[PDB]
Amino acid sequence: SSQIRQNYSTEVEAAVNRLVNLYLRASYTYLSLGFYFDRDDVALEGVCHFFRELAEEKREGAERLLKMQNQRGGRALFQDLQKPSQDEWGTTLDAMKAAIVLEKSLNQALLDLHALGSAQADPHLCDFLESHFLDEEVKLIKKMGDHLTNIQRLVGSQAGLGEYLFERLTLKHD
Amino acid sequence: SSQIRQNYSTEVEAAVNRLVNLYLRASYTYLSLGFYFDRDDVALEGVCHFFRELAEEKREGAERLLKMQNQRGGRALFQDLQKPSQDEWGTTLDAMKAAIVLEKSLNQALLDLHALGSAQADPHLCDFLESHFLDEEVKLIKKMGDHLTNIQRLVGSQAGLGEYLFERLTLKHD
Amino acid sequence: SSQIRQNYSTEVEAAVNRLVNLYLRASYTYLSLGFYFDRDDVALEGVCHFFRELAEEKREGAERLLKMQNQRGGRALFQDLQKPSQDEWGTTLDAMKAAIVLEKSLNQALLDLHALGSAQADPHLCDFLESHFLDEEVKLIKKMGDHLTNIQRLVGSQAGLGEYLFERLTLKHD
Amino acid sequence: SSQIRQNYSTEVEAAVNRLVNLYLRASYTYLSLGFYFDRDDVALEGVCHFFRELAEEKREGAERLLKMQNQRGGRALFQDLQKPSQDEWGTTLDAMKAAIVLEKSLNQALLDLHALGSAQADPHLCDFLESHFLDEEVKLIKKMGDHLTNIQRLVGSQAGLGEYLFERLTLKHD
Repeated sequence: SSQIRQNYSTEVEAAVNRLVNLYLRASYTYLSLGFYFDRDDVALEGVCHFFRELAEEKREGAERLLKMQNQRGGRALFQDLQKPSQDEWGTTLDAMKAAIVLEKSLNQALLDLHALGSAQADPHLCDFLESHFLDEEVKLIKKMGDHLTNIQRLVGSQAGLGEYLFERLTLKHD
Repeated sequence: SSQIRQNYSTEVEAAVNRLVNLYLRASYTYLSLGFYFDRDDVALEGVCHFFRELAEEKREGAERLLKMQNQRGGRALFQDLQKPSQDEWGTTLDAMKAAIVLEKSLNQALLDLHALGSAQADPHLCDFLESHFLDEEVKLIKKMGDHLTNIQRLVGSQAGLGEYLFERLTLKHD
Repeated sequence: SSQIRQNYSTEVEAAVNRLVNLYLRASYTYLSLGFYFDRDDVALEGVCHFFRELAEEKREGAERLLKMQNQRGGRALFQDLQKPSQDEWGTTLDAMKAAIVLEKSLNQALLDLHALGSAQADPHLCDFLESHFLDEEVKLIKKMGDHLTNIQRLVGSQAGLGEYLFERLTLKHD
Repeated sequence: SSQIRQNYSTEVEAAVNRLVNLYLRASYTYLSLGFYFDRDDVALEGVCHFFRELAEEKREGAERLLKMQNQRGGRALFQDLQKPSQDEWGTTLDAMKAAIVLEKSLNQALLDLHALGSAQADPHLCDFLESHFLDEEVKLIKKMGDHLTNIQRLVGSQAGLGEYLFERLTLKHD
């Protein structure tokens, strides 16, 4: 195999490839989510920007994983990227709820990969996950949580107005 | 006693120690109030910041009192700090009402300490209180009063929306 | 419970709350230690500054833990803060010895919390502890160790002079 | 009397004149104290500078009182300035002890003048004393207290060495 490869199991290599596919699919979902809010009949610029920034970040997460795969002497294998689960994404509350379950899925896959790295006794992979993925997932899910609380507060009172103000004052002005 | 101590009664020294405990407990309450509004299910960043800035200011008020105690030749004695009276703080209106009674308590303790300094004929303590505590308490209670009026105005109309706008436009934008 | 909470056990949440209480009590002890050395009859400015900087750092350690608690979807619960174990702290050697046992206690609590995070298989908490608490504790206990060696060296020869020089040349000039 | 004079009693005017004489005598004592430590057989430059800075400050205290006397429509009356109580001032410990009793005397005279201003119901004089004399006296006596503690610490161990180090490291280097 690789002249470079040391202490890097085939189970972790396969799992890193599965996680690349997940981040790339997560990126594809956020592209869809971003352009839906750019529709003239949805028209919530701040929400479009929030999801297109996440699409970039998830694409960057996969590339980092691909760099790490090569560094360890693993081989990247790509699979088909499943289209997003929805074509239309409803309201900001609906899209934020879909985004938080999407993020909990990715965070579960990270946790599982870490367990595996621990079971395989691979400290570098564990180091890699802690440093680049674990805390960012925790901060992003807390951000999305905060946003779901605010959207519910607003949309509980007056829906159309609530959505506009949130986009205007939290996403276009924070 | 102290080679330094002059015209500094044991009644004032004991009262200054009681007031340090009160400011430190006030700081502890504001820490609690600040982190509650940082909860993903409360999520009102501006309100969290408003209370964490007050926690710092009250901690600073106690340290000033501790410096003055040493300057006068009094001895600092610390007591247990009682945990905050509540774990959950409700709404911004509820937390602002709790904060204003907390502040009126501290201002009453300052007034009482001043009476005592006057009764003990201690002009420097009276000078110290006037210069660093009395006007700041009056300005802060007037600020909190203004905020309670605005929150009631907003929450009288549409509660969830009202709270968001207040945090957005008075505390995150003033 | 929290919409945010994932892989965050109640055992760790409870232990994080216990550790916040410990850092806040550690901060309260260092406040006491700092103001004692500010007494006109102790008068060791450098030692006062050394302990008041630690009081701030421990307060900051607790706030970080409180931020992490919210990020993970845990709930902060505050307890009474026990007053410092002493009112008077003796000599710099006595206060530095008290400070190092205080710090070993906190470092043991960190170690125990990490064991727990490992037993609960919580990589993010372990990541959090390693990055912000573990190395700082090790560097601070080594600093305190170095200072105890120097104070003993000085106070072994000529006590009053030794203490002054240490404050003058290590703490006011290093 | 003065076309300007309002609510300014003859008791306060006389007491302000007595306090000018005291500050001017305090300044004269500190001049003596400063030049003694400039003697080739005493030769403690830092101590000389410490007392000559106090001589200037006390001279400035009297001039402020003289300005306030004119502002209130009182008339300044000067008396003979008694020479300092000693010609030689011993050691730094001896000179610092003499300086602290000198300062407690002046602070007692300030306190007495304030009582009088309160008894005469003269708020401006009380304001004047609080703002310019009372806190500075309290900070200076605490500084002198701290210095007496350090000198005793040093001179308790090894006298000649102790004095040199104090002048070198607290007064020439703090």
